Amino acid sequence: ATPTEVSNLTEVSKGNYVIAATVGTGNNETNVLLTADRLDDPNYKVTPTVQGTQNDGATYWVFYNQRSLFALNYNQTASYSLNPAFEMTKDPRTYKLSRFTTYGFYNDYIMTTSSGSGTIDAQSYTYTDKSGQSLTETYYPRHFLPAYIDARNQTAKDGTGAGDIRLRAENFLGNGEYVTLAGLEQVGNYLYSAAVPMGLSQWGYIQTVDGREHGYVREGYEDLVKTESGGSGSGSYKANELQWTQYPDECWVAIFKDETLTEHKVIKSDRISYACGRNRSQYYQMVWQADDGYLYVFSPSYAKTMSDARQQTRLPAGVVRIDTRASWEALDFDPSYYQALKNPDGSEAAFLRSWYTSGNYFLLLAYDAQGFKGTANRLLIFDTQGDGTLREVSGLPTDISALSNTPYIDDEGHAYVVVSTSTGYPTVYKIDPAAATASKGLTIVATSVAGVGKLQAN
Repeated sequence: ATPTEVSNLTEVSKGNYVIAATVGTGNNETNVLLTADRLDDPNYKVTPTVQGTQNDGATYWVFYNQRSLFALNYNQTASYSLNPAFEMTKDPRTYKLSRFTTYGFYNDYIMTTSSGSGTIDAQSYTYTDKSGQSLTETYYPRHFLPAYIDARNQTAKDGTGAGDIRLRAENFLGNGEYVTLAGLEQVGNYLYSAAVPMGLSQWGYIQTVDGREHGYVREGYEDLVKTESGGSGSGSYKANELQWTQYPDECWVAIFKDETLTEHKVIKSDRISYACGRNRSQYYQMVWQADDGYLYVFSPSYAKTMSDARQQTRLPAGVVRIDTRASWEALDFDPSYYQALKNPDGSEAAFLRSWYTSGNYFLLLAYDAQGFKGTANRLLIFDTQGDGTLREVSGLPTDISALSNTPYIDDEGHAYVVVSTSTGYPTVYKIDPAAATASKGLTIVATSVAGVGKLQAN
C-alpha cells in the first residue's frame, strides 16, 4: 500500500478497545497503546501520531478481564489501565517474573509455570566424561515452579515448588520421565493442563529402578542418551540426560485440584500425541474448555519431526475431549470422540496455536505446505461436530506476513484478529467462525499489532 492511502479514512475516536501496536522495526521500535470505540468498521483508522501511549513493550500481552492489560516479560512485568479520558495509563506497581514455559488464568491470578530444578533430594553421581576424566556432579529433581500475579490486589508471589515434593515433575506419568505443563485451563476449581513428556532428566537418569541402574531407560534406548553438554539456546542438552520423550504415541492430561498444584491426577489417551505448540521455548496451550462442558485437547503430532524413529509418533494430528462435568474419580477421556485434523486438501494438519471462540468452533493457526519447516500463517476453523477437516476463512488476505498473538472474542462469538499483509498496514478482521467468513475492519497505521482487546475505564 502507501501511507497516503488512508487519507480517505476517518480517524477513529477514543473508546474501550485497546490495541498494542509497534511503530518501527529494530532500533526505531516504539511500542504504543491505542484506544478505539470500534474495530469492525473498515471506514475508520487509528494513527499513533494523533493518540497513543508509549510503553516498554512486552513479551506477552495479557488481558485481566476488562479491567487491566498486563505485559509479561522474562525478567519487569507491567500493567496498564484505562483512564476516564479513554487513554492507556501505566500502573505504578511492577512485578518480577522468572522465565516461564506456559501461563494461564485462575480466578484473579495470572499464573506462570515452568519445570525446573528443585532443591530437595539432591543426588551426587560420578561417571566418566567423553574425554576420560572422572567427573562427579550433583543433580536435583525436576519440580514445577509456579508464579502468581494477583491482578486484583496487584501483588506477585514466586511460590514454593522446588521444596515441595508434591510439585515434583519427575516420574509424573509413571515411567520416570519428567513432564512440562502446557496450558492452565481453569474448570470450576480444577486446573487442566497437558503433561508434555520431556524425557529423562539428569536426576531421573541416575535413578535405579528395581536394581536396574538407569532403569527408566527403555531397552535399546541407551544410545539416545547424550554424552556431553551440546546444543545452543533453548535447544541444549547436558550429559547423562535423555532428550525428548521415549513414548510419543500417548497423550497425558493432568488435572490439579487447585492452583497450588499439590493434589493431582493424570489421564492417558492413545489416540494422539502430546498437546502443545512449540515455536522455540514456549509451550502454547492446546487444552480448552468449550460451551458443551467438554475440554477439547488438540495435538499436531510434533514428535514426527524427531531425528530417531523411536521418538517419532505414528499418531496423526488430532483432537480428543474430556467430560469436565463429572466426579473427580470419573474424570477420563471420552471414548466416543476422535477427529483427524486435516487440511482442506486432505493432508494432515500441522499447527502451532489454537484458540476457542464460542459454541462448537475453534480457531487454529496452521503452517503452509512446508509443514513444521515453513511458517505458521493459515487461520483455519475447526468444528467439534465435523469430520476433522479444517475449514478456511473467506475474506482474509493471501500475503499474510504477521498476525496478532492473541485474538479478541466478543460477547457473541466473533473473533477479532489483526492481520498484517506485506502490501499494507495491519488491519483488524472480524471472523465469523460459524459461516467461516472474515470482514475487514479498523486499519492500524503501524508496523505490526501484537494484541487487541476490550477494557473498561476506571
